[PDB]
Amino acid sequence: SGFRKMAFPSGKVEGCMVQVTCGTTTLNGLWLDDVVYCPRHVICTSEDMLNPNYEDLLIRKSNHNFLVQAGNVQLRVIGHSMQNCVLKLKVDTANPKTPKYKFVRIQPGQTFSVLACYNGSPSGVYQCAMRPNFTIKGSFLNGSCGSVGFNIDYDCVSFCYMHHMELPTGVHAGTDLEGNFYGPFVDRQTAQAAGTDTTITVNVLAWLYAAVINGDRWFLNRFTTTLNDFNLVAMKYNYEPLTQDHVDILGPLSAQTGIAVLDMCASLKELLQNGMNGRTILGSALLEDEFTPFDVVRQCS
Amino acid sequence: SGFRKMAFPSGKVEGCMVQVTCGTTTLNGLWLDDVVYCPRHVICTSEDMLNPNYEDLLIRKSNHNFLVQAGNVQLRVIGHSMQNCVLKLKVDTANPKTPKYKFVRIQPGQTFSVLACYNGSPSGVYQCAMRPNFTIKGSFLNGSCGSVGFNIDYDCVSFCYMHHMELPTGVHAGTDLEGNFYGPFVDRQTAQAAGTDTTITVNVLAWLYAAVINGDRWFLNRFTTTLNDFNLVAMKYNYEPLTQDHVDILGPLSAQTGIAVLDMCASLKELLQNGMNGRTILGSALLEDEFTPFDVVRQCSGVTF
Ligand SMILES: O=C(C[C@@]1(C(=O)Nc2cncc3ccccc23)CCOc2ccc(Cl)cc21)N1CCCC[C@@H]1c1cn[nH]c1
Repeated sequence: SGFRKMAFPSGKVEGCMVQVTCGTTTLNGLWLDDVVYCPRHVICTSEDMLNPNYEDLLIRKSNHNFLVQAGNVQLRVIGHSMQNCVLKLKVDTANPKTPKYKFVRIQPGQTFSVLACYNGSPSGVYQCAMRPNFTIKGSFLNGSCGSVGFNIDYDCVSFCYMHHMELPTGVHAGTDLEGNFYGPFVDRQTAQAAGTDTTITVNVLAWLYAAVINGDRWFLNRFTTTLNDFNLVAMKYNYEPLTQDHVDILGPLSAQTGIAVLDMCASLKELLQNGMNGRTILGSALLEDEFTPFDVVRQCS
Repeated sequence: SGFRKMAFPSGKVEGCMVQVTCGTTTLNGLWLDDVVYCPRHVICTSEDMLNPNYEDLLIRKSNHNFLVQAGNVQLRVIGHSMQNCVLKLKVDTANPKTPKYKFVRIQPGQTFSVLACYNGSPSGVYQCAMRPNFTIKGSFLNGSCGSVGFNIDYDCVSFCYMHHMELPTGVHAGTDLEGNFYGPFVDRQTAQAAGTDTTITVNVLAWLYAAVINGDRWFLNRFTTTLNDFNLVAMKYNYEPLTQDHVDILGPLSAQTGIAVLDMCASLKELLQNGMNGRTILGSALLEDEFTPFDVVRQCSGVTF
């Protein structure tokens, strides 16, 4: 019993964190085999940030301009290339702590753990989701750029996010490990704003099923709904449309609890209408949307 | 910007998790140097959990009854001893991944990271607090016993908790690494219930300061209160008494935000008697009490490990 927001053990990722310095800029790098991946804006100054020509800035750099530090050991950079918004620094030593890994691009609603680092030193681990507006509600300070998001499934680390910027509303934007940004963001200090955020409906439903598995049934009702009627109501609360894929994905939890997805949708409609009336669901007074259907199955039966 | 419930990086602890099997019971062990620490109830079966003379049950056991597994390598047990509710299994091999560590006993309100494991395999890390009723609101399933709680200070892992059991209300109970239970709990099959819980007041105040540092000021007011008037209010709402030590501990956050501790207490007093009025603080509709004053400083400054 118990339901917590849980991050993956960060050990496999900690052994990959390095410090990357270029001039006055110091951020984090991910050292996998003989390559260190980091945000390409490590070559920029604060003035360059408005309209940087990264290819023009990178052509003016040589290997010895990039100082890479793995603990108290400086790594020698023997090459450099840019792949989208990520700089790939070829180093002379392969990381002996390199885990089994892969680079995966996630979709909004998906969750992952963040290992927040400063100066190539991991300082904390937390769990979060890719918001439908492609931002993450992270916890990042100056120097955290290059911190990575990941999932671990049977000894394999799936790297899905690299932190690049903080938007004016306090939310964070970044890329997959191939340097492709999530969302309409650019690595420029130009006027960028996160689009209106929405609640990840499939995740709230998964979390309501986790509440039922943990013995919380107070919010259930005798009603059902059509998928269309659910979405007409959901849209008015800034909830993401529930697709037939979401309904299919919730199938196993529906079978485990004996509550049809469209019956669980009717409970959600009612919760949106009524609020919680001073009650909590899994210790929460708000509807939690940062646990996917797969996280629920993982953590509780 | 951003405020998350954050755990310490678990790497130094992951390199210590082992699987301990004795008879039908499988749980987790903490391998530090040549000793594996685990709950003493691993010797327990059907009649062992009911009327348990743990020294009498342990004296029967031979070293080879305890199967210890560190990854795909079986460790040979060369000795065994009990210290309170923890079994100490002397192994032949010293763990080469043993970090700099110490065993510390924490006080209620203090927070720590828990590396939840199943079969000596770490599966998740979460942050939590020792409740004033000595329970933890953790997330554990069968096989999680022996999972440990810890803090990191520089390069030193301070082991503070070892999971032993789940109470009927879904909360968890365990010991420090010397086998001494937190709270009035015993490690056996008996009617045990967590006492009525209270809110960790100093932690809610720290979290209100973290909200101010993150630009949330809607709950602030022009008012102040005396420590006694706040404590009369806090006692009514099942909040732990705020001591002068708590007020002193909140001093740095008070100096950073310009809000006196008793000034922030008046804000908390109003939140208790009037609620949040449909508003949230740091994305929360409830007053959060699982961030200590130190956690707030560490996260709203950027300390690394
Ligand atoms: O601070 C940036 C990147 C930046 C950004 O957003 N950073 C931050 C990230 N996360 C959390 C933060 C919290 C507080 C302040 C800054 C934060 C600045 C704002 O404008 C942009 C715009 C786009 C991009 Cl991709 C990046 C940034 N620096 C970049 C140029 C050199 C100095 C410097 C830096 C030094 N070490 N690492 C980076």
